[PDB]
Amino acid sequence: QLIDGVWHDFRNWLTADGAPGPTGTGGFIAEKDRYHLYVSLACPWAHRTLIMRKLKGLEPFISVSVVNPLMLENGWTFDDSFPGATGDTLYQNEFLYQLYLHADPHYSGRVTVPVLWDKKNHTIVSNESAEIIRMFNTAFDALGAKAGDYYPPALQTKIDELNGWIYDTVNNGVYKAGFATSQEAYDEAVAKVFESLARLEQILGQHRYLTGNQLTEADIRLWTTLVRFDPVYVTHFKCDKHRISDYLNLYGFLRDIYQMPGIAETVNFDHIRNHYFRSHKTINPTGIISIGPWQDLDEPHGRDVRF
Amino acid sequence: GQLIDGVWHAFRNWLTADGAPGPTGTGGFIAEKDRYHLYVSLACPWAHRTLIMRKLKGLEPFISVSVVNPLMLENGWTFDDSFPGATGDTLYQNEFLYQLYLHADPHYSGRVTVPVLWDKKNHTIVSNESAEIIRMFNTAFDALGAKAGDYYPPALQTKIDELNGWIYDTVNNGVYKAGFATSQEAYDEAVAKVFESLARLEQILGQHRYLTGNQLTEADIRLWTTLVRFDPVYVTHFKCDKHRISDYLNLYGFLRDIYQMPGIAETVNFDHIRNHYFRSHKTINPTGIISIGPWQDLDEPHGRDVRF
Ligand SMILES: N[C@@H](CCC(=O)N[C@@H](CS)C(=O)NCC(=O)O)C(=O)O
Ligand SMILES: N[C@@H](CCC(=O)N[C@@H](CS)C(=O)NCC(=O)O)C(=O)O
Repeated sequence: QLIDGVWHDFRNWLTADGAPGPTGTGGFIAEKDRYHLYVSLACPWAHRTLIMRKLKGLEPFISVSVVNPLMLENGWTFDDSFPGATGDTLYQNEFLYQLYLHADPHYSGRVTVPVLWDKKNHTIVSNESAEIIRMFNTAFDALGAKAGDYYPPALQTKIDELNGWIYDTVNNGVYKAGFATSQEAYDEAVAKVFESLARLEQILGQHRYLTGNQLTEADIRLWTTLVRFDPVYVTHFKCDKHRISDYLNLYGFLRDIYQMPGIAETVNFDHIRNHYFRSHKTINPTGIISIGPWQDLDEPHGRDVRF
Repeated sequence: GQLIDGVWHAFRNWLTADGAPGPTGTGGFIAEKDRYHLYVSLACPWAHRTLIMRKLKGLEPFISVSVVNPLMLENGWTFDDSFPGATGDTLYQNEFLYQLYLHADPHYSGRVTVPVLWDKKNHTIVSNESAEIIRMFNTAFDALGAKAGDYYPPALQTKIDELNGWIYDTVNNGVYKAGFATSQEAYDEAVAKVFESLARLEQILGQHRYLTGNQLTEADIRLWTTLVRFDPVYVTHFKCDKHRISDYLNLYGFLRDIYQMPGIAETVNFDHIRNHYFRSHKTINPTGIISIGPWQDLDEPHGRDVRF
């Protein structure tokens, strides 16, 4: 935590014309060589932002820094000793909270990934992943982004509806199971996880993706939890009733997005498993990383022909 | 913890058909009714072997049982009886299992373990080595009406010993070595050996019904007590999570085959087992939360009685 500007223990919109979005300030016009993502490869929220960058072909426009997977007493850090942890490749800060202080040195609240950072004004555009992926969706189209709209008007209300119960019962739902303070809270969170997986399995037996045969952001947001579920949540958070590999549709959906060009390289299981097992000392005091459930995400899925 | 000079912070006699000594300890523990008692936890795979052998060999009329409480906390095993199927000390109403050890030796130094084979006549411990208790049970009551059955018959002894040796090292104890590992390197080497032994067992149990052939032996029993705990506990709690027993055709068939033999299911209590491991092992599982647990159904028919 950061309390009135020191360490104990941002809702602007990037926009095609530079007009402010529906919250925050304006002056964040889309353009090359200006904007930067600070992420962990471990964090499913930050991961959404990396997936949207690959699908929208934003590599030439958005540079990236990867914080160390080990999130200790200092929160996220720029220690660069772990492969694919890059350091702060902008200012070579040492701690993520530094970028936050630089933007607002009386800042009160959490120091989270991802952060969308403006290299021109040295400040933070956003640290809301749900909104960063909406920017990436359209803000660079005129500049040459790849075609695709992952939040198109006709699906927005279905999308928002999905995002709401997936966030609560699945994205966040695993954390509620894993960090439950009591048996009773654990039972209730984990039951909800699995009751939602069952509902998802049925949806994904009707068509390719959650809303039908188009890929949307609701898919992406589900997917970054799914891809972490067998390697971490099953054992580490004790969501162990079934593995994603036991569901015909969820596992096919897992593999279908995994195998989209560019997506696999966004997935670093070393960061993922080191982060969760070694960082959560209140649930895993030993810091031992489990060998982890067997799976093979490269096996053909057939969901492209089936649907 | 453990007992040091009689203070809370090794028994190797043999019960025999004629009261002669076994290869260790002293003599005088002749088989007979109303003399011998087991103290067990329903959670403990080593204590479970002695419950299974008691059923297979029909020893209920000879051996009475107390079940300690599944929660092993600051006092070691206790006779708190607030848990269903925990019985208290149905002989002396002690408080703690360690009191039984102190009675046998009032300045005892060592661990206080289940199972204990206890002699009601002389108020002492016959044995607290499960591997030897099952061999006593196997033959010592045979002239008194034990059901026919030899689970360590002369012709199979070398094969059974060779199996027990690696099974014990890499699977019965191997899951403990993984779950209690102190470093990543030691966890890695232990969990690797668990799954390597499971792959080899899966190949064995694809050739015939049981480990040595078509006959059940004590090597099967000893394996089985670890297998029956593997999906409910070891997979998550000890991080032995690469594969579940339910993913292996032959191990899962063999797990169900023994489960479904008359008398065996009543020896299995998943409440004790899950409560014991998740709730007692604070160094591994500080919160004491019991995971919902990997899905399985041990009642499904197995086919192994005809397949081979
Ligand atoms: N709403 C934020 C959530 C991001 C978030 O919660 N990130 C976690 C990663 S799991 C984090 O950086 N936590 C650091 C902390 O809380 O100290 C988003 O959507 O981006
Ligand atoms: N070799 C003994 C060991 C039995 C054993 O280690 N039992 C564990 C039960 S899982 C125990 O009572 N542990 C208590 C302790 O070590 O403090 C046997 O085969 O019976």
